[PDB]
Amino acid sequence: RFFFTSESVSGGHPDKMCDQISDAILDACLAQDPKSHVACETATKTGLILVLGEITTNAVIDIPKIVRGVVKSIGYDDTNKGFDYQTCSVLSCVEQQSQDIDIGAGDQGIMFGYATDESKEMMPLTHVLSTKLILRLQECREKGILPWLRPDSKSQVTLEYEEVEGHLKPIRVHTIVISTQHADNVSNEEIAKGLEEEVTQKVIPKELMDDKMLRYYNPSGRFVIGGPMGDAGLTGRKIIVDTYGGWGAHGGGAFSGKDSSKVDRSGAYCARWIAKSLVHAGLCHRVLVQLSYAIGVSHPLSINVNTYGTGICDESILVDIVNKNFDMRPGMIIKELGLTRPIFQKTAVGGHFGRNDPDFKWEFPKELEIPAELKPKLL
Amino acid sequence: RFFFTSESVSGGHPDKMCDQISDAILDACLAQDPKSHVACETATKTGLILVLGEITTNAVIDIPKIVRGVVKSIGYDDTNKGFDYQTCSVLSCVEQQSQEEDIGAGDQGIMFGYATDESKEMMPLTHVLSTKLILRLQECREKGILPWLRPDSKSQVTLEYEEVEGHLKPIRVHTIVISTQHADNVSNEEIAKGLEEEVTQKVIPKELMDDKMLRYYNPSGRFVIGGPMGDAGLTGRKIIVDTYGGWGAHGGGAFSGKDSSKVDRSGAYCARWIAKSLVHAGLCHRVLVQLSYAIGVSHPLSINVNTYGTGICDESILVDIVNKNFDMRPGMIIKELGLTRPIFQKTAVGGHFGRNDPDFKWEFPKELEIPAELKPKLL
Amino acid sequence: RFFFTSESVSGGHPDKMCDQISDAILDACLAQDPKSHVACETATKTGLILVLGEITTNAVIDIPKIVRGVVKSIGYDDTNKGFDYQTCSVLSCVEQQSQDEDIGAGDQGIMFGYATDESKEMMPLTHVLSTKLILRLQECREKGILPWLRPDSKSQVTLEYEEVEGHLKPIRVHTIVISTQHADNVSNEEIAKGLEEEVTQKVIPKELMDDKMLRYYNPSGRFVIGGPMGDAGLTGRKIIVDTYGGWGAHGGGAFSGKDSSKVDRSGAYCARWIAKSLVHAGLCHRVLVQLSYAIGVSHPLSINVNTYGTGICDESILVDIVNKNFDMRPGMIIKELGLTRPIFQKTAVGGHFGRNDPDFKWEFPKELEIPAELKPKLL
Amino acid sequence: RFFFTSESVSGGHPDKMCDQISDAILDACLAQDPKSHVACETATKTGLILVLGEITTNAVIDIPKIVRGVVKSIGYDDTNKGFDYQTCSVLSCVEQQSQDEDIGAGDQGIMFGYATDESKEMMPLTHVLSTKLILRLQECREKGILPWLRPDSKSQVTLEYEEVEGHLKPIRVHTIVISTQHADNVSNEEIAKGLEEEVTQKVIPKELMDDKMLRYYNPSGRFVIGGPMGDAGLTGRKIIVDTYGGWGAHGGGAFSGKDSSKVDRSGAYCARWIAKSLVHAGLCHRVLVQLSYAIGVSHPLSINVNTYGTGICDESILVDIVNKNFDMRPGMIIKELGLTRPIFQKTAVGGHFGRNDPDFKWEFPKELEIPAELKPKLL
Repeated sequence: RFFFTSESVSGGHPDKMCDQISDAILDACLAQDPKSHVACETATKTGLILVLGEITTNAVIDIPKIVRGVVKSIGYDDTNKGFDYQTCSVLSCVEQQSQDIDIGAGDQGIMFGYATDESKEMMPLTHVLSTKLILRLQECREKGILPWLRPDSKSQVTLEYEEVEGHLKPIRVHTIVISTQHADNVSNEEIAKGLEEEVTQKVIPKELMDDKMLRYYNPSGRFVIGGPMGDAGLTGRKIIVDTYGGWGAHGGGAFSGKDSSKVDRSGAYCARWIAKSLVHAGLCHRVLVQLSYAIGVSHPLSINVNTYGTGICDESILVDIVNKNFDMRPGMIIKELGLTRPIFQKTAVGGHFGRNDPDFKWEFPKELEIPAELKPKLL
Repeated sequence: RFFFTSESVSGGHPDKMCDQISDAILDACLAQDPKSHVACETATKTGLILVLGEITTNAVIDIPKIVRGVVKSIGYDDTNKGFDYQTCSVLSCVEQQSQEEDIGAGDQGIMFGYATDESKEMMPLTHVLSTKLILRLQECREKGILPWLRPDSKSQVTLEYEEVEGHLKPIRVHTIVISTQHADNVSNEEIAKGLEEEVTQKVIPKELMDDKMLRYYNPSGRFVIGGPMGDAGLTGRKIIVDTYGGWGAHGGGAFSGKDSSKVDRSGAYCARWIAKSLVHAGLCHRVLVQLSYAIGVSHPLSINVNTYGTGICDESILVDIVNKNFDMRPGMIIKELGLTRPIFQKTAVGGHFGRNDPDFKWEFPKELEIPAELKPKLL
Repeated sequence: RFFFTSESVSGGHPDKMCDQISDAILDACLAQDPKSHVACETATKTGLILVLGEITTNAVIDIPKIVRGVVKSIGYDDTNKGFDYQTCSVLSCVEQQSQDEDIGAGDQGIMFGYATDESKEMMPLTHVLSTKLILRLQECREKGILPWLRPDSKSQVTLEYEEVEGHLKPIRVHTIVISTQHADNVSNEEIAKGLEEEVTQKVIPKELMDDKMLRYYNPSGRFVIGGPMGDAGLTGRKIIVDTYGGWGAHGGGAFSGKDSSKVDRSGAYCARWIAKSLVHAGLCHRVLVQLSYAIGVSHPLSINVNTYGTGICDESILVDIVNKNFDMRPGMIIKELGLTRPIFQKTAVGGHFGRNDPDFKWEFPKELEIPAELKPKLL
Repeated sequence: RFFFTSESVSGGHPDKMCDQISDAILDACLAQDPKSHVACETATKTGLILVLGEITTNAVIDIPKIVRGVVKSIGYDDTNKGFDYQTCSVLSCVEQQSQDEDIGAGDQGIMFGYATDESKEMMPLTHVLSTKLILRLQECREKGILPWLRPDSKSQVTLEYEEVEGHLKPIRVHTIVISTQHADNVSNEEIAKGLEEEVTQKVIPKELMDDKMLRYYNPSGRFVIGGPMGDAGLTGRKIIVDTYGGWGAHGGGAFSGKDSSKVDRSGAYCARWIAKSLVHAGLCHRVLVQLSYAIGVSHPLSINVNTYGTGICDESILVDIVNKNFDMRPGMIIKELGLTRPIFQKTAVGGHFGRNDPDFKWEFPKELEIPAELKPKLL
């Protein structure tokens, strides 16, 4: 029995605003040219958005217009809100190419896949809640359920656990944090009310909820003026909220703004896929698959499956099962997971994993050919 | 028995070049004004360095000159090398200002501490080697031991392991990767020779070395023109090479460019400290400590110590020990670890942890009060 | 008898906004270090101000804060107005240094001095009115005499003339133009009313005024959302409104953002001085002096005084008188005209010439030694 | 009898490099879409080019690639030269838009036309030589006639005059200046030798040449490098070299980067046309025509023809003859002068006037319906 903490941030967060914008460009490209190559990043500050990077593509794209559209969508239409899509400046330092006239990996790296049967989404509950908490603030903001709300927001769900010999059963949410931006025309008392009633309660399960849970509502006091004004923001800086909330591991690879040819993304996705499959097939309760690649080398340089002593068969075997049933060549990962599609913008917020959108072909498990010795496997 | 892989990159790597530059500014500030507040980031691309962020300080600083000095130091003096400190452009978008130990943590977040007695440095061997491999390429480049060498370089050490009931004993280096930039006046064959003879051999222990060890020397073929030219680079994008090579966990917090008031750094450091202490004291073989904080709240919001079943004491008994002996208030963490001191530039390369520089006050363990009930623990 | 046209623009005009900002930096520098060297320029667009250039100085300056202060002063405090000093972005790409009489002209060039006794200010009436017209719109805006007014504005005064054997006597204002920005709460009819009554009438002399005089009040229709938003603006792009409204000549030298060591400014100023003196001493009715310099050469490379046949003395004599009484060495020009002073910001709007501010040491004539053969000349 | 000075600069000059780049974009646009609207500017500093402005067009353009191509063409291969087209950074802040005779002038303004029969090109000899001097340095650089030469260069031709009855007859070149950039592998003595032998002598007529003529060859001493590195450069800053070398007048309107719908260009061109015609028809020896426009008003709001007493009738007639034979509506000017064509890049250097390129439809005069009473005029 122990406690754990995870966090998440809203799409109004400058760091995440970048992630979004970057993947907006990518989508824009794949839309016209699926074979596009996009390795681009966004940086934003006081009154500015600077898009910088490289893109090989045939697609005729209007970058500044895409950018602005994303900022608008996020809700930044007023300078008093801290950002204005209509009046802000957009510097493009992207070097575009025409390219006009299987697949060794494009870069070397390390990538991680994680999965836990503690939740339906095969994700750490601690992370799920944290992010759901945030998606709800969006709903509230957009739908008018809480009109005083503003885009730049942040959350944190630390919760209690227990481990039944490797199986994680969560008990209760020990403490809770949420720091949102807001209009000046709202009472501190009025905020707490709305936050508890219309977000916390409506997202946190009653089973885990208590009279006994701690509450931290804008403990920094007030938060009217925010957004990218004052703070600086960059692509791929929220790498952990993008993934597993620090539960598994990370390879260091920022996902957003990178096309699927980048092993950093593909490998990370395929890794999730494997893991999600491995726990589905009842081979284990908890897994952490690690993949690794060499620049210019098509096949994976190394492979590791770390089940937390939970997995019934054993790791020498698992590592094999994976290899037999999965083609981990970047080129094929793209094909199998349909990563040439324009689905990546929506990936940029509320986490890349745990979401069962149809286009997220890595969240639907595979069916794995198993040696007959382990035909008795699990629930 | 199993395999694992970790990676590292050189200070010539654009992503890391930023990390360095950012921390160069920080140092520059703390030099004159220790009470300085710096939340600043760097971005670079083809011919350009863009410094953006915010910093409250009394220090009179020459940012462009600092920047250039860092680029020069790294070795980028020629456009043919891919970057020129003398000729490149420097855009400053930093907003400069003029401007107790119970201070509330100036942000919310999650932070991780890791330690393993598998090595003298209390670090994952896989990571140690990977980074040592890189530091040696520097030595060679700078000292002229391999003059054809160039700054932009990358490494990857995947190695074989065994676990003796929680204790990690490494067996052999299964495979090795190293992709360096170089002058066009080199023979592909000549590179492999020098790489094996003057780096690999002189860093990798003979005990772990063998004839069946795999070697990947610039498998991307050639690599003459590189650096920030072609690639884009940002601060805090190499968060994993900066820490534990994906062995433990991460909170998502980019270290570089942030002053020590930022919990993302302090908490991460203090966490390492705890861990390093916890296995000094023979309480365990392997630990991962997780800290967590709330914005505006001085005390840590939550705490967790995950020893990998290697801990003699049993789990909750020591979460206590930590609390008793450590003051995890950000304000104190600065004082105790002497984080007001301009030591942060050198932190920006070759990893923040595992290095026993005197100024790294978090690498020298603490001495902890222990209930006498625990007289039997570890060597 | 003939007609002529000249124009002017307000300090809200982006092109002029730059000129101002640039000279704001200069002033800021000379304030601390009179021996400062400043060759810097400003560019502005939609949400952005980019300062680029070079400055050798000991002065410790806060450029972004200076910039913002200038924009504020001009009245751009709202995004709806087209610009916001509070929310806009400021990119500094200027390279600052620490500084390590008969002295070399710092650059080669060609410069012009002009003067006409047609007016008290020794300036073309056509230009005087045009600019006065604009200064009045400022007065009205600032003083609240016309609160609906907005900063970005423009004017144009085309005037009828007659020449009495070289002497220009103006007859009447043939046509008039004025295009101002404004709040959207104002009626088209209400604008024309206020413009005629509170500016035109209060600036244009009744002697020159008529019932037949043409009037062009925002003929582009509406003009609510203007400023640097939409329109690109640069330093030294309004070189003619800065000087003589196209009456004399120009050397091409942008004045603003350049310190007084730059012959482009000094020579131009000294030239005005000479001219103003030459017509004061009753040597002529109308003069256009041209100066010319060589890079690294202290003395003027060439000299020319073109009186429009209005000069009693004959030209060969004049250019002598000039030489005898004036020290046209850049080094001296600075000393004599007190150009080490922070007076240059206010020079950046409403024209560099014709204004009898005490600090404008080039508007107060000299007393010249004249051959006794021609004590009979003009009033 | 008197002296006069004019100047010019090479296409390597940063200020002029911008002018070129800007008009390169324009051409690029008109190429696909003649009805394009382009109001864009370039700014350059160290290893950086910033393109900013607005363009309404259907044309699909690759701005960074065009830019780079222009810089290359100009000769900046080596960061060693002060600029490198291959390695420099390109920031695009241009706001691009799809597109939704007798139209109103787009903007208000003042414009000038000048012509002098002192030379074949109907231009001031002082300016012609100055610029020819520079074109020759190009020839030499490009053709290898002087391989040590480098692109950033500057010239200045001050020459002696006489006017006989309003007719300017030039006598001799009093002094000469030329400051060129160069390779470090060449001597100061060797430089002087070349410029005198292979430029000065091969451009300056021997009739105007002599032994007493002054020579200023890199008086700033050395000039190994240069370019945009260490100088700042902007579009439309060399407005005088672009036109008449300060002989006539200027309206303040920067030509380059503006499409022909901009009266600043059209009016200036049409003005030259008129003047060139007026002196061709033997109506006078020397003319300066001034045009003037109102925003949104199609017809010219004012008109003036200043012949320097060198015209053969009153000046009210001339003003008539102009009106009768020319349609000065911006809309028509475009049609008659074929200003929808991509000819504007080459205009950006060596002056907009005096060059008898076929595409320069404003340099070939018109035939004017003059009265029968004035059938006796001029040679």
